[PDB]
Amino acid sequence: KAKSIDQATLQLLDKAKQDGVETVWDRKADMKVQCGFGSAGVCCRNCSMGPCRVSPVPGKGVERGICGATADVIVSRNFARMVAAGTAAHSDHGRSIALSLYHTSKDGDIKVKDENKLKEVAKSFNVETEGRDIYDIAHDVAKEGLSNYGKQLGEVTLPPSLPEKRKELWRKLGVYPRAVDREIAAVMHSTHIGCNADAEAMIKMSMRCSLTDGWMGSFMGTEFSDIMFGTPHSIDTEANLGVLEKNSVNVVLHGHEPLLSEMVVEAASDPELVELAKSVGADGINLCGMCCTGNEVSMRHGIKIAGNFMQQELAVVTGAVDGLIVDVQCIMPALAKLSKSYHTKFITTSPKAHITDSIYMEFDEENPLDSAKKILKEAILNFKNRDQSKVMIPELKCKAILGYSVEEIINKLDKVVNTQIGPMQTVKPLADVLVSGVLRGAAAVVGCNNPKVVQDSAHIETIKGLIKNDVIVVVTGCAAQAAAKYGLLQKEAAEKYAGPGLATVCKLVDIPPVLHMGSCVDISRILDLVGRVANLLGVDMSDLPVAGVAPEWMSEKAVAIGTYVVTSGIDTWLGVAPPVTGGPEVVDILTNKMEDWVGAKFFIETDPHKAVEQIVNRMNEKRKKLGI
Amino acid sequence: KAKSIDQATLQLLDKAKQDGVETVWDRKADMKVQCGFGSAGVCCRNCSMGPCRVSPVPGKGVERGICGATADVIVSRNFARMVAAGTAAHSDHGRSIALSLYHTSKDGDIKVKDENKLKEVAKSFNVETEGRDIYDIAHDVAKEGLSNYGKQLGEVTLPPSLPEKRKELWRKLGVYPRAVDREIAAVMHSTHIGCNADAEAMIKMSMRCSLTDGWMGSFMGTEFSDIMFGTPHSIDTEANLGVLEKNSVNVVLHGHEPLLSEMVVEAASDPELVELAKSVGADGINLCGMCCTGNEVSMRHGIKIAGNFMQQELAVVTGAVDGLIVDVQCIMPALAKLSKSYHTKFITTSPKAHITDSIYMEFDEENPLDSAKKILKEAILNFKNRDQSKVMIPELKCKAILGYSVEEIINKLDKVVNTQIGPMQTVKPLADVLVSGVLRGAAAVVGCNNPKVVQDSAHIETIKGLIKNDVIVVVTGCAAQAAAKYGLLQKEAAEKYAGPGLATVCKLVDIPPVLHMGSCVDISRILDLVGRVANLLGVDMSDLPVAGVAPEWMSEKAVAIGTYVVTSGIDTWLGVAPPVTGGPEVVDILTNKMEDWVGAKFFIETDPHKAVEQIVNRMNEKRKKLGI
Ligand code: SF4
Ligand code: SF4
Ligand code: SF4
Repeated sequence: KAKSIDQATLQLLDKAKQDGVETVWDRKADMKVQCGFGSAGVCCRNCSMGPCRVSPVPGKGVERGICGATADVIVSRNFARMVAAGTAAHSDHGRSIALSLYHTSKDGDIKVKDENKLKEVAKSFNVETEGRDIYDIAHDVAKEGLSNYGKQLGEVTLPPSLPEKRKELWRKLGVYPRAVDREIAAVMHSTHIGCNADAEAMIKMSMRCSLTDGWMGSFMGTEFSDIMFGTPHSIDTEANLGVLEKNSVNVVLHGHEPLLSEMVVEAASDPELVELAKSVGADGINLCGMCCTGNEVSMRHGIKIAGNFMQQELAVVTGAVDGLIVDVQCIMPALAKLSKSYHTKFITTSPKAHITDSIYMEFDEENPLDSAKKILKEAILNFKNRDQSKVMIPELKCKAILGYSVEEIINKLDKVVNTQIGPMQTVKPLADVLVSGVLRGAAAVVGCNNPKVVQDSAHIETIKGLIKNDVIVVVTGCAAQAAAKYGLLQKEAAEKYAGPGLATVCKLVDIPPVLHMGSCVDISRILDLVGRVANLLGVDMSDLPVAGVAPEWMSEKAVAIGTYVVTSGIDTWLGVAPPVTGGPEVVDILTNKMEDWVGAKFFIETDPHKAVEQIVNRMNEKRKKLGI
Repeated sequence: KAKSIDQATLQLLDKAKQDGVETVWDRKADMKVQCGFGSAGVCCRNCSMGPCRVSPVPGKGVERGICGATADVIVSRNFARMVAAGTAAHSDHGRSIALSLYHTSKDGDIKVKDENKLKEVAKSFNVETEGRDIYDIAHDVAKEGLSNYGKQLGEVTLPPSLPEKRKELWRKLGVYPRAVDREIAAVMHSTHIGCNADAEAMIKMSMRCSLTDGWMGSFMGTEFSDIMFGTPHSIDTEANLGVLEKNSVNVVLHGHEPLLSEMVVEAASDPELVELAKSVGADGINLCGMCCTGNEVSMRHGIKIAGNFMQQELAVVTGAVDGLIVDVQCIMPALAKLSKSYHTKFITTSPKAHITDSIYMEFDEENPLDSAKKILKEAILNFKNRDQSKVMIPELKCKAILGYSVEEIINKLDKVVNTQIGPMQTVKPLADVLVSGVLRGAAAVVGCNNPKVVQDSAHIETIKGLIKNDVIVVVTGCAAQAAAKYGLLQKEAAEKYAGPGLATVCKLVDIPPVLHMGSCVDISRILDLVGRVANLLGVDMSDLPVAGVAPEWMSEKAVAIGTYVVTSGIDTWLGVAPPVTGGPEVVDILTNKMEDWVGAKFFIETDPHKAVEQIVNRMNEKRKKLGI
């Protein structure tokens, strides 16, 4: 089968074959037929009595592990641990952001750039703002956010966009969230040998844990990032590997933590570093981003996006990356080995993400700007080691428009508001187009790449099908970057791919049919948007014609995201089967019984066209339930 | 191979074969040859690009996972997740204890029974005590303990017995602990795909996480349990399955959390329940404990111990267990199936541990005594369903002495203190016998059973070898219960098994050669003891001739325990190989490089006699280093 639908990706794969280096596709081929027990989730290693593998087919073979655990128990515990790991990644990101907020000052490297957003957040956290210094408010807000992570007494703080009905449903179900780290610890405790051996209770614990990601960790990370670095607005950028410059220093920012990439962007305008780039024979400094850190700097500053997850290696294969600076998460360790075949300096910066044989330059949060400057200086000085005979940058780049935060979307919707009617600054125009049926619904396309799927194929096919069916699409993460590379993040795309209702809406509001809402933590924005719509219509989020899709997901973070999206009341389609087919009870809970609990459920569909059809049918069913 | 060295265990295995019921041994046999990849730790399932298996033999076969992770990376992440799971189990136990402390009242079900212990703990937590109400002090202490779990700013609180040198070494190494749930979340975050791919850093993160178990979670759980339920003192009890009564109601308490078992013990003396037991035709109520909850109620009240981990099923096989009340952890789910073959009521009580097809009676912490009375009444009423023709109780039980908390040990040591010299109430006599060489050292024997080892064989052989070599032995958990069943927890055992120096010490102090220090969380007591000795000698804990042994461990909790014991500076022998042989770098870190970091290291030895020899040699070389 084809490795990708992206032509630049294919050219660089040919180059990597010529250079004798191996990619993620080569390692996937080397893995051959993957273990059936692990693929079905019926393998357990939770204690040293094991490893235990039970039959994925009930009634045949070994039925129980040594402790007596059934296939359903093993599957449910494995699924819960995936959710806990994803929640941990997102919560650690949000915790770093909250600590950065706590360390803001007027004359420091980290300031408050959006005071209005900070005051609204302070209102949401019961922090007084009138007649107060802005940094005192910021510190109080950071304290409340940090308490959300580890409070042992009392209730956590949740955003006002979350409907009261959803909160009450969670409380009745027993999944109402506690402090984030406490829920992660609870999930890890209940999967220990000889604890929870009941699939339904295990799934409910995992949902409870995922809620602390969706509504607390990711939400606080996003809102505090907006406070410190600015709320995203409509902004132009370029996407795909063609953004690399042969005649300039190329600095590629990979990872998820935004403070480092923000400081690197600021350092790139330093006169001394620009002069140094000129002195090593380069035209200038060309910052490019990848994955979620690329999404953040692109949403807030228009930094060009070099590529998504499965392109990271190919970025090095060009031979033009002088410095690859990585913080945490979704950083293929093979990059270190790959960097030996080129001049590239592979720089790790976080104590959480040491990588063997990489150059470690710890990013100092006490002096973020100076630390970013020294890291960037190492990248710039590496330009002298460039071998221009090994350089091949495909001439394939695509224009994209992004920056669609909830605030930006509301500002855009204000155009189609009659002044004599109003109100202004609400999601009411979006609610109106959804209720009238001009738009059939809204769908979030999120997730990673996965060698099991032709890279970016499922993302593009799902998005095109949805917008052709007058479903407005919001995108995050690597799916958003696939849309950017393909050319869907363009106003012209409305008349090229969208159906009649969505084309009319795009023309009236002057937006692309596909709205890039940011990184994987920025999925919280999607929740926020949906919540607002629900609160405007006086219904729960499970009554709306909305859906989420993860066509090509790979990470534990994706599992946690899908779990909290379903738990919030939004049906989720998974384009890659999770390792649960071995447990019939777990499959039945996730795809059938979940609808009785939270009004939504998982859909597993590896065919994107069938997924689009199912999404449209489900949205029409919910519309008929709602009367619209 | 023999299944056990215990004769009562063998008789009940014959009965289980005659009854056509499966045991843990039968399921272990059914599992046959366990997966080599999982056994070596070279299998990874951390993302849905996998499952990935790399060769346990370097230089052959597949070398890297799909993301590029090496065998060392996969092994180190798997080990770190085991540590995180064990830390989560212990920390959740301690968190429940702290919450119970927070709800103590003068006229409530949960009171303060050891005010002196509470005042000393309050001193350790910087809580004022002079001229204050005892329950105000208790609530402040509980608040400080709870803050240890989830504080995001500042430093955690550690017991005064921990040497300053050990803390400084931890700070220099980068493993100084943070809040417990924060460290669990950090480990889970760094094992996520594309985060940490460096074995040394991964092992250091796991050590940092395990410290929050050893010195914060388990320590606080133990000390708060002492405050609420009484400090253990020397007390007599009986051990092994013979403690069951044919003519009495048999109520078996299995699990770890002590509040439920304490309330059940209190409810058993209720006049209405005793009258009900008489009216259902029984002579009375016979409470028996298993595993750690049995250890707690036995340490504090002399409740008879029915058996350790791999005996739990056999307790039901007798046909005499009218009620089996379980809370969390090390509860084989197969019990639910097994109790169908008998009249036994298998009662789950904790929302953390639901077991399918068991009778769920949620233990209400708000009204603990009434809830315990209701559960106990269900067990008593089940006596009418006893089938006395199916009853077979082995006439095999053994006298044991336990209750050796640090306070009790100090009280015993006061006997050999010359009044004209002093001081009293210190560990000084123990330090003196260790320094003089009358005792060669002290060894902690802890851990579970494991079907991979003849049950209780390794525990007994290791303990007998150590005490024969004049090494005083402290025991916890299932190892302590194996010693109890065998008969080592007896004063007579001193003249039957101990060497000359240990026999003299036992005669002078009037103690058994093997000291039962309580449950698995009570391993913190061992730490406390060692710390005191170190603080009395002005040395670090790694300079002492001390060791820990886990001859037959199975649980993730055991992994976390061994990790924090080694990190504290105490060499640890493992009688069951952990899944790390696939990663040569991880093996080298755990067994060789750890000594450079923390002055102690792991020893993997499956032969108990060889383990005793190695322990004696290591203790002698540490003595020669210390000059004693
Ligand atoms: S999933 Fe289990 S059975 Fe399959 S290779 Fe991995 S450890 Fe072995
Ligand atoms: S927890 Fe149970 S099923 Fe899992 S490895 Fe241990 S004995 Fe086997
Ligand atoms: S994290 Fe890497 S090694 Fe582990 S399953 Fe995913 S791709 Fe394979």
